[PDB]
Amino acid sequence: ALNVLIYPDDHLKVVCEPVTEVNDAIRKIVDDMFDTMYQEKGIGLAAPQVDILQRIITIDVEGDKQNQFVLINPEILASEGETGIEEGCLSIPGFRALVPRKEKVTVRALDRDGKEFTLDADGLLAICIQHEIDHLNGILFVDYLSPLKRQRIKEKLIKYKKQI
Amino acid sequence: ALNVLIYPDDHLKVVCEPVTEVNDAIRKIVDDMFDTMYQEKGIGLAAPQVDILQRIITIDVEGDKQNQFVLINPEILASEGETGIEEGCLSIPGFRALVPRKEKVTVRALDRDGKEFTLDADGLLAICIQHEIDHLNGILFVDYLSPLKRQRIKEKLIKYKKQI
Amino acid sequence: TALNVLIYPDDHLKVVCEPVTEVNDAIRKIVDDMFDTMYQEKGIGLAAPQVDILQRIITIDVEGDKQNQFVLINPEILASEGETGIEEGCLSIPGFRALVPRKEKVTVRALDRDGKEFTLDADGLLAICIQHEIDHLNGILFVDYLSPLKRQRIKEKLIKYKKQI
Amino acid sequence: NVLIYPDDHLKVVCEPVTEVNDAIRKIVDDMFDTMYQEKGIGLAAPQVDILQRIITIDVEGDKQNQFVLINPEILASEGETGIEEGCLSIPGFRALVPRKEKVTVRALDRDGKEFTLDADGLLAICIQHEIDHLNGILFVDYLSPLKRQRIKEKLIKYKKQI
Ligand SMILES: CCCCC[C@H](CC(=O)NO)C(=O)N[C@H](C(=O)N1CCC[C@H]1CO)C(C)C
Ligand SMILES: CCCCC[C@H](CC(=O)NO)C(=O)N[C@H](C(=O)N1CCC[C@H]1CO)C(C)C
Ligand SMILES: CCCCC[C@H](CC(=O)NO)C(=O)N[C@H](C(=O)N1CCC[C@H]1CO)C(C)C
Ligand SMILES: CCCCC[C@H](CC(=O)NO)C(=O)N[C@H](C(=O)N1CCC[C@H]1CO)C(C)C
Ligand code: NI
Ligand code: NI
Ligand code: NI
Ligand code: NI
Repeated sequence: ALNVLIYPDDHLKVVCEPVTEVNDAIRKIVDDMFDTMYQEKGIGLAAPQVDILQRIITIDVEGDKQNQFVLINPEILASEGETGIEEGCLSIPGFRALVPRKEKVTVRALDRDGKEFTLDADGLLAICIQHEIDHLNGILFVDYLSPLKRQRIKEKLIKYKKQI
Repeated sequence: ALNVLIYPDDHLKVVCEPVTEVNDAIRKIVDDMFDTMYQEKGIGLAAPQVDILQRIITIDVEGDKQNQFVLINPEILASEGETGIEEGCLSIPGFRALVPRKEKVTVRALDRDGKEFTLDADGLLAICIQHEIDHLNGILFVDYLSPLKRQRIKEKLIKYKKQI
Repeated sequence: TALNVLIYPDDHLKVVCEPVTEVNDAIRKIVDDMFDTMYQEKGIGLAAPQVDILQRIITIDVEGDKQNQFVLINPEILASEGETGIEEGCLSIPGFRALVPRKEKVTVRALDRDGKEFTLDADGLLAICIQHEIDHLNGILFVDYLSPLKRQRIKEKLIKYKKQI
Repeated sequence: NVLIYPDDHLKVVCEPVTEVNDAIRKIVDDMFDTMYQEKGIGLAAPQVDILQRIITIDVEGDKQNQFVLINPEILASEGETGIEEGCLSIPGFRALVPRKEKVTVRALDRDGKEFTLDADGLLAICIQHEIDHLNGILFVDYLSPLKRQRIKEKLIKYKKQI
């Protein structure tokens, strides 16, 4: 466990600093993220969701330490296609939204040992990558809703946070 | 007489929401922005720098108010060339650095009464437009610098903010 | 006594300054005061008559981080080339800028903070600052390249401003 | 009244005249009068504490070939030459000043009409001297720092003496 920030929260809206150096401290943040992610049954997690304002993403679609991706200072280089599934967020518990995404994405990033890599993804991986990168730029799925819908979500989550 | 946010500040790193409605309130904000820009002797200003997280930019290169530019929900249509000047920012006081920029730019935006316009710009104007639209995506000139230089500026400004 | 600056209009902003006879420590103290004034007011260049010292002294730091402080005492342009322009501002003329026709590259000889002679090639902003500050040493401001009308308008705003501050 | 070096107004770059009106023409006439009373062949407004670009020259001394230069500017100039130049604002001193021998100068006359003049010899020299004044430059500024200092100090003590 680290603490998962719930919307609304300023650090869920912040564009994160790139990692300067992928070292031991960073790799502990990565392992701690994986833990929290699995504990919460997430298929991805972005650093700011646990109050760390750095560009670090952990992903595991199938959720069994199989295809574990670490994406540090990631950038989408190319994309194509159109898709959109109903997305939920650990930082926005209890809500879903159809989010228009690119079907296919090609991404560059540093792995947990600091080595650059480039990855082509589609389907769920591609969507999860995009959901996670929005996080790094302080964008949530609610940001694709109407200001009115988003507001109503917000009010409800405020309640849930005093309640918890 | 609105106050300018000083780096580091979470709200200087926020992607701002589109203005949905260019109404009297947005116009009041515009006039307040110009006042602050003039008071603080800037040539441009983005709404987040006065802590208003919407896509509103005010520019006046000469400062005599003859050629005021209001850019609401701006989008760069196209750009080319290269330049850079050691750029300063009211939100990063005392520091300047060369930023790689396009030399010439064409933006579309809404004016003060919500009428669409297109503007072609070069020279300083073009540079300011890019810098100000960068603020709207939660990007500052120090984010183009080495993390080392960015860090020094951050440290020296946290000091200065305490003094204030 | 505060790190303040003469504001246009003022006679001493149009005075032609005399060469420093010797770079002693009244002068080095003027240099350090100028830098502090530049930094206080978030400027990139300064000339001595802007803090009311009628001497040929200029301090420049384009980046603000002190990593590249230039000091130029009794400067002279050996040569220059090309032309350029950027809407220039001045701490002595707050809230205004105007494009001023400048040389793009410039070669300047001057004395450093210790009194030792250097030569500097400069382009870009640096070269524009050098020229702008040398103009100050010769009782010339950016408003003097404008039209009587534009300048008179600026003067009028600035009197008003000076009062209110 | 003629200012005596040192004085900040003898170092001030003067403002252009915007209208050649009657205030200006009185200035011009008051300047010739002062120039002749004090035995000069050239005078510049700041020498009489008027910070505007106005020059009054008479090399002859006879009110015959009087030149008036308002908002002058040099367009061309060739050759080198020199003379032991004095200045009514710097009484009791002269210095050899390297000048252009020939000068081309465009200015407004006494009634604000534009004219352009080629000049040589003494005229040319005074024109340069007198434009220097409008740009805050005195003949002593062509001297070594210590020599300038020396004269400034004597004239400071001379100034008190009256
Ligand atoms: C779809 C794009 C990736 C979503 C990532 C999120 C984790 C998160 O909030 N990242 O910022 C998640 O796992 N959400 C879960 C989720 O929505 N899941 C889990 C299995 C399938 C998928 C349904 O969208 C929740 C509801 C447990
Ligand atoms: C430089 C491109 C435009 C930057 C805009 C800034 C104002 C700002 O903080 N905008 O977000 C500005 O006015 N900058 C000034 C500035 O530093 N300038 C003015 C000319 C270019 C640049 C420094 O070279 C400051 C000191 C008032
Ligand atoms: C750049 C030419 C040299 C001017 C330097 C001045 C400081 C000054 O008054 N020097 O005499 C400055 O810092 N000017 C700034 C300024 O306006 N700049 C920065 C770069 C160009 C110009 C405006 O575009 C101000 C507003 C802080
Ligand atoms: C030639 C340069 C113009 C100098 C004219 C000066 C008058 C002056 O003060 N001009 O600014 C003059 O006549 N000065 C006299 C003088 O000494 N002479 C003799 C004629 C001109 C000058 C020598 O240049 C006085 C002091 C007696
Ligand atoms: Ni999420
Ligand atoms: Ni800025
Ligand atoms: Ni200046
Ligand atoms: Ni004279």
